[PDB]
Amino acid sequence: MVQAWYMDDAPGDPRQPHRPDPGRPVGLEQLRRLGVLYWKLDADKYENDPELEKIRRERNYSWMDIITICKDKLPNYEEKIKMFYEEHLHLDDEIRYILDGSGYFDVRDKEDQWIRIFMEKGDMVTLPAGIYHRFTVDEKNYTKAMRLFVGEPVWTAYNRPADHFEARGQYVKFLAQT
Ligand code: MET
Ligand SMILES: [Cl-]
Ligand SMILES: [Cl-]
Ligand SMILES: [Fe+3]
Repeated sequence: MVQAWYMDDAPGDPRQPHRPDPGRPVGLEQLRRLGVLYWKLDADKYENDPELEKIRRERNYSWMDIITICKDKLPNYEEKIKMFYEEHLHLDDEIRYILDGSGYFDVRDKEDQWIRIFMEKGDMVTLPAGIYHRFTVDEKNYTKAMRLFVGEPVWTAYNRPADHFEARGQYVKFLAQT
C-alpha cells in the first residue's frame, strides 16, 4: 500500500523518521480524500514506460525533467534544502515520481496535523494545488525525482501563511465539500 504516519511534534533533524511508536498509520483512502494521488511504477523502465505515459496523458502532464537532490550534484544544496522543508503551497499541482533514492513528503490533514509520507524508488505522488506541504531527504541524503507539470512549469512556493490565494480557497472549499 503506502508507508505514511502521523508524524511527531519533536524538533530536531528533519531527515529522521519522526515516526512515533506506537503511532497511527495513514492509508491511501485518507490521502485520496485530501486530493493526494499515488502510484507504484517500474523506476528502471521510466525512460520508456507505457504506464507512466498513460498517466501523463490522463492528467495532461505535458512537462517533465529530473532533479538529483544531493550535496555534490545540486547547486546551493543547503539553501535549496532549507527552502523545500519550509511549509508552503503552490497554485498548481506538485507531481514527483521518485526514480532513485528516497525522502519524505509531509502534508497537513483535514485538521491541520502533519502527515509524513515516505517515498522510495518507484513511488509517485501528486500533491494538489493549495495543499500545505514540505519536503526533506532522509538520512541516506539522496533523492532523484522526475518532476512533472501541466504545460510549462511555475515553481513558485508561497510560504505559510498564504491563505489568501484563490488556489488555497478552492482547495479548502474542496475539503469541506468532501
Ligand atoms: C524551491 S521550494 C519548491 C517546492 C517543492 N514542490 C517542494 O515541495 O519541495
Ligand atoms: Cl523542486
Ligand atoms: Cl552548495
Ligand atoms: Fe512544494
